Amino acid sequence: SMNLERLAENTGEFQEVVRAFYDTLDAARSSIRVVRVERVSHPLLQQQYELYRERLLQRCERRPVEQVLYHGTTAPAVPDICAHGFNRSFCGRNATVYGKGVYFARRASLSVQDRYSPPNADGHKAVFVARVLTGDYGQGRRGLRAPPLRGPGHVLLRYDSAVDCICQPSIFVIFHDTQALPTHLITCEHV
Ligand SMILES: C[C@]1(c2nc3cccc(C(N)=O)c3[nH]2)CCCN1
Repeated sequence: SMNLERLAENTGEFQEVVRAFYDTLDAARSSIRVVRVERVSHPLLQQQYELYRERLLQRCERRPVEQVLYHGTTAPAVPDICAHGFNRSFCGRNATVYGKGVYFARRASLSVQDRYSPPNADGHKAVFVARVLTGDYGQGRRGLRAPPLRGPGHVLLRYDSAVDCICQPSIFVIFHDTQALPTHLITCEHV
């Protein structure tokens, strides 16, 4: 099993991944076309992620502890994410407004913007689909190196993730190597 393989279009899995992507494209639904879908395989990261998930299901209060989220990226960054997973140390110096972590969107309409998934010379855009252990979340801010502090009224000292808004979150920020698993890569383009 190779790290990146084309997903056959005669499968229920292909139809389900494409339907969830279109369901959260909002105003961009009629201007985006799917070119192909690929399955990501990283056996060591998947096994380490599943152990973290089991621990969170036993400890965490909020349900669900896991969410399916989107991550737009550049064409040259694709092989490194497939081979090693997501890495907060490569966040860069620009626009880390909710901390030095890896950023995920609840809605495909955010990650499909050219500022997050810029097209290559052939017009193709890269958007990963990932299983993310969001658990209990707190407010994100610039300079965070780990999730924010819980404060008084809690035994645990830090949250599991950071967000843009604590009431209706649209962006989640992750600060641990085994807390997000890339499962699919959607290649898309402007109609
Ligand atoms: C600009 C930055 C980023 N912010 C995002 C907010 C929502 C979605 C994504 C995404 N990639 O789909 C974001 N990426 C932060 C540090 C380097 N990437």
